Amino acid sequence: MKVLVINAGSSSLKYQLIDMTNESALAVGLCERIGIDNSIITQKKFDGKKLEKLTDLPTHKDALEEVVKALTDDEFGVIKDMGEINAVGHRVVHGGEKFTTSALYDEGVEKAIKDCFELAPLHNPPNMMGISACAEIMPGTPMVIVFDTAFHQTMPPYAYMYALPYDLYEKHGVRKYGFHGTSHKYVAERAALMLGKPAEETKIITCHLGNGSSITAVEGGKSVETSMGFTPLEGLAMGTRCGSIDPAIVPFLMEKEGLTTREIDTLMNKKSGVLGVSGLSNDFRDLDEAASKGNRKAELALEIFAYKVKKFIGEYSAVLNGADAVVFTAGIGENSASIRKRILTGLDGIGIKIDDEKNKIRGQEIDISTPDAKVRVFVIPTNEELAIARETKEIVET
Amino acid sequence: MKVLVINAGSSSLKYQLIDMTNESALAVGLCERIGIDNSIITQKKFDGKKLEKLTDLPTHKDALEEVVKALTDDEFGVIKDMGEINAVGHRVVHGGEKFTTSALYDEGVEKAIKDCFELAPLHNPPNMMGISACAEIMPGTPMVIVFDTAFHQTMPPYAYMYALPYDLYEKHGVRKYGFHGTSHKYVAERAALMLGKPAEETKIITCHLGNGSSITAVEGGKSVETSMGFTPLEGLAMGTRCGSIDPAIVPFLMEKEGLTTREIDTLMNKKSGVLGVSGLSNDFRDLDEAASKGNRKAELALEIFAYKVKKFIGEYSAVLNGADAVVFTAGIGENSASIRKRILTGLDGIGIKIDDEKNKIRGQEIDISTPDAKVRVFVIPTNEELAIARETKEIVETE
Ligand SMILES: Nc1ncnc2c1ncn2[C@@H]1O[C@H](COP(=O)(O)OP(=O)(O)O)[C@@H](O)[C@@H]1O
Ligand SMILES: Nc1ncnc2c1ncn2[C@@H]1O[C@H](COP(=O)(O)OP(=O)(O)O)[C@@H](O)[C@H]1O
Repeated sequence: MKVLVINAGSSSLKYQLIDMTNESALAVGLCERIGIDNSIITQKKFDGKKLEKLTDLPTHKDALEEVVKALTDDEFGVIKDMGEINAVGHRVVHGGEKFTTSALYDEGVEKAIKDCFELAPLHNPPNMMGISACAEIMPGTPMVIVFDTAFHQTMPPYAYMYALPYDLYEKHGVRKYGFHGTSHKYVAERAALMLGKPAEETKIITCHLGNGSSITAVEGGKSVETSMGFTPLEGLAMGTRCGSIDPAIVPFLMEKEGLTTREIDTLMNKKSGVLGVSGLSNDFRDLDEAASKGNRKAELALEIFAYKVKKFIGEYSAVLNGADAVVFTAGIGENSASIRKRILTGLDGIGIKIDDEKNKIRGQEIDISTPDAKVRVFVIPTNEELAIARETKEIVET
Repeated sequence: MKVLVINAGSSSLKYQLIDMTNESALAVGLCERIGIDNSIITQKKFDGKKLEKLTDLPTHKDALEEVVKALTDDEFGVIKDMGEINAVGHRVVHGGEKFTTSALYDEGVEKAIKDCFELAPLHNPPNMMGISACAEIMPGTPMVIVFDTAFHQTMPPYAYMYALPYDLYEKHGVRKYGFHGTSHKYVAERAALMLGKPAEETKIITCHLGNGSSITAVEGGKSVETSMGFTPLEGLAMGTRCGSIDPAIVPFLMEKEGLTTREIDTLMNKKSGVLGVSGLSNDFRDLDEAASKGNRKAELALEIFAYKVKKFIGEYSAVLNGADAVVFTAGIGENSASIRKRILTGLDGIGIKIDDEKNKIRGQEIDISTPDAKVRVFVIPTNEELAIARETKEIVETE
């Protein structure tokens, strides 16, 4: 099979054509300035052959037509007919809640995706401009919609429920949903491999550390617990998010600062995290340097961040009654041996130990734990497009 | 010296006259339905004598007057007159960052307590009513105040700091405070003893499960982290407290129902917890009964509670890098073998096992963990009163 993973944008359209027989990215491209002028489409064939074309792209519908022209090119393409694409994937975050499985996008899925709109204080809704374009260009083609919150639908009631009046979950659907589902599920499957055992007999703690970070407890290959909840705000302190602070602080600030419902929300999701603590930046590579340069704020901010992730490794250690391995992925988890150490140091009491040398290695699936460590600690890079591809396949297959 | 410890609530008043000389508790009482119907005071003497008086108690002032009477009863009492009460130790949950240590009562302390009301709406207000009633019945008696936040004052910056705009820390003093200190500290000392090791060489997980629940990670007899934060709402789910939910739920709920900051606050501190889930009550005993009799809401309520305390045990295990013991105390943790069984089940992976039989034992300091368990699990009754008593004596004695 061959899957085309799409990713709609404001005025762009990223794509990948993956051959699922070897999970090889045959081609990779990106459309830009869609609707705007000076439109361009850039493609890169696996065998080192980039192609650029300056054709105006009025609508993503047209842009998608060019993506096909690029794949079909015999000199810079990788497929003769458009009929070689038997599946298309699209990742969805908000509007995805309440979906236990990846839908095969039919007439009843737009509404479903259009329902979780206002529902939950979610910013940028599902950019459908790039999804509806498939129904046109290639109708007789399977289109799967991957949900970043579906992976956590296996969580038990005593976990996704809040100790709040039951009518809230019943009247507004207030429950813990979780995110980074595709990333968490991908590395999970990977970890099980490196453990040399069936995913069914493995207890893994997956750590997605990026601008928005999230931890998940993976038992027998299913999400049983996750750090985020109703919204991505719950959980670890991250780039600009506050995380799980004292709920009472929310209304407190609103009164002491004469704020609005929207002002407090912005401050927790945009003006907080390491950005608000360091007062310097939300980007970690920057905070890391500032820190080593003697910057108190930055340093403090990094201590909070690592500390919270550490606390979570422990919290999920209980939730899973013993953890076989811990996985670190995403931007921070993959390139920062610095923060990985801050996090993993001082956990030998719970079976965690890391080989400072293997830890230095960057970008590579490696087991940075010591050989005597009771718990393995893997560093697995997340391949999103490939994850969306595996999913679309699983659906189209079954 | 004989100290009188007060623990006032919105309609109750737990008192206890302790004789600091030999440190023996003379009498223990409890006033209920203060301000409501069928007000009632109860007292138990050191020899088992129980008194009960059914009289109207409109204000705490009245209740306290009746306490003096109950304490000076001819046969069921312990003192001949109010004068034998040398000092009064009062409990106060929040003192602000302006008062993080026990101190003699004066207009300054009173001001601070009155201002921290918004930081402890369920407690400070009622605690103040006690200090007040106390100033009206025994104006000539010294009063020392002990704060629930003192014990956690040793938490490191990377723990009491929230990941919010730093100026909010300097501007409104927002940081984690923690509560139930007096309790956490006591049972911690006891855990060291049961371990037969010097406090400075221990790592304990103290769990105070009661109307209000909180867990603390004590390292070397020092509070390093606690479940509650700025106010007593953060942390575990409670009788009527939601605990640490998703902050983003506050603005959402507020807009979805045009709730006001005052309202949403009331919903989080009074309508949530196991009360909100079960839709039945905040009493863990009633919930325990209802659950077993087929009540799902109550069933789920206790499930959610036991699960939350479980995770913290796991959380603070990473904080202490291997805990030496997990200590259970307070209303629930002391008496509910039931709830404890829910919490401790399925933790052998992190080295925790319990002897289901020893776990049935009532209120007694007993180690309910298997002899081979890598982690001890003591069931230690709390003694907030002797603690406050000692504090009171110290402050007053030392001028
Ligand atoms: N035998 C018991 N079984 C179950 N829960 C109990 C029991 N005894 C006490 N509790 C729990 O403790 C709560 C009150 O404890 P706490 O807050 O420490 O106050 P108090 O000073 O009255 O003990 C009760 O609402 C809840 O049921
Ligand atoms: N070498 C590094 N040192 C520190 N932080 C890094 C490093 N590499 C990546 N990061 C983190 O990853 C982020 C990358 O953002 P992005 O590519 O969108 O991925 P993510 O979703 O993981 O954040 C950077 O802002 C930084 O926070």
